[PDB]
Amino acid sequence: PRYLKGWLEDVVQLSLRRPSVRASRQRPIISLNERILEFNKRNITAIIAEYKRKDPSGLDVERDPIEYAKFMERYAVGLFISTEEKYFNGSYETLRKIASSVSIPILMYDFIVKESQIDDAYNLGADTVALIVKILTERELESLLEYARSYGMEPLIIINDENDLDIALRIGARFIGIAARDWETGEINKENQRKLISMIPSNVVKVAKEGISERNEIEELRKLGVNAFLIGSSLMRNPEKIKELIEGSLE
Repeated sequence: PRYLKGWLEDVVQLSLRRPSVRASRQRPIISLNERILEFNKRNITAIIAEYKRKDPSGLDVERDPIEYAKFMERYAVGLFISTEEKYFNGSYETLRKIASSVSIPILMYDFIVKESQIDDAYNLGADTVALIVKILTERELESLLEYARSYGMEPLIIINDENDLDIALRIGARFIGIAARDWETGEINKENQRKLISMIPSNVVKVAKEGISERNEIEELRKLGVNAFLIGSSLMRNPEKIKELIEGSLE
């Protein structure tokens, strides 16, 4: 991994030691990026809903994850399931049970630093994974991306600054997440997020992460080329907020 400090250094070391699984996959691989493009063509707003028990920038929520996932099948273009143990309070078993219960695309969100974690994603039923430019060297990124593609997955490559965006394009990313949140401070900068979005080629499937809360914002970002929208904590607390984001409101 790259030179790191603080919590990211900690989580990378934890992830290096994550035990692999021998679960067996019992669903096909269905493309999240392709379903996003389908929604775009159908003029249906594409929201990727997150399941996460905890986020370092949020409070813990203890809800039934299966009940949540099945609700989101009605609305979401896919699910983003957080499996990191220490900071996201996650579990491989939660991913496995949700995957066993739904038919929409699932991204396993964790700090992927070794090939066995991609094996884990496949074996547990996730359709794809995220790779994080902040923590992986160019060489690791390219290797893990190639490895994931060998399973037939298309990873979401997550960036939050210009140099990391260049690296994402350099390594051959086709599916990019533009995060508004700073990894170190937790601060949100939407001006930066939009600047990055404006620099991405049209043929890349683009997902905005963080800072999305209103239909108006979503439509603004669609016009700027964003294809889909990751929305997590807001929905973890009030799932029905997704209705207005997709359908508009009477209110």
